[PDB]
Amino acid sequence: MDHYLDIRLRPDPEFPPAQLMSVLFGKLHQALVAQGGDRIGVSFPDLDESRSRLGERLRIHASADDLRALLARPWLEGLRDHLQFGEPAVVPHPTPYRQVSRVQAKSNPERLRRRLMRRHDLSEEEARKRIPDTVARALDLPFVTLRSQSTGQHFRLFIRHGPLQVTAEEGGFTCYGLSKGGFVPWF
RNA sequence: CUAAGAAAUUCACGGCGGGCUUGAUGUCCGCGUCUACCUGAUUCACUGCCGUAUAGGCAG
Repeated sequence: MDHYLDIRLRPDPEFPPAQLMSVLFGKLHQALVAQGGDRIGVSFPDLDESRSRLGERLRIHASADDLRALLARPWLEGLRDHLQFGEPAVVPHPTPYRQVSRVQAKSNPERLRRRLMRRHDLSEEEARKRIPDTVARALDLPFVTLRSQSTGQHFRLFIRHGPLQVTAEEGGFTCYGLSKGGFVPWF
């Protein structure tokens, strides 16, 4: 956790950086699924909260063995033309800590209507009256649009950075690099 | 401080009966429309699960 690897987005004359970010995030998700482990933290060094911008720089946080296992994986092939890869340097000691969390939303009422059909055996009009169409959740959070190998539907994954703390305790990490209770340093 | 200031047009009404517009007609010769383009920007806010929950989380 003491080390970090920094990825900068090369500007692209054919693609805006958002879909490049989505592609690389899917590649690192596949790399972490293949590699395993629960000590991989993500960071957005230039996250703009004014317009919910993802940013043009990426920071991944891991240990030395985890970082060399990640860079040894051949997922990096086919993406070197658009990114920078620095060195697994030690993170600065006086750094505030913040958490990253995947915030999902119930933006589609018909999914929950189908769910309550499978839970309470209600009819179509019962679910229509019980759940209006205005219950959609709109999030002013940065997001990435990806499709999964298990389910081919394209899903949107919101990423939100927590408040700055002064210390961090041990926690877990998901397959996306998002923390289920962990923290990443800010610098 | 205005060619300032003021004001009831209104009651009633049968327009109609009749009619052959028809004869004839050459539109027409000629014609280089070209050249050059990322539709796509996160544009699939989607599928399922824990929960009575629309309250609120979780899975790829």
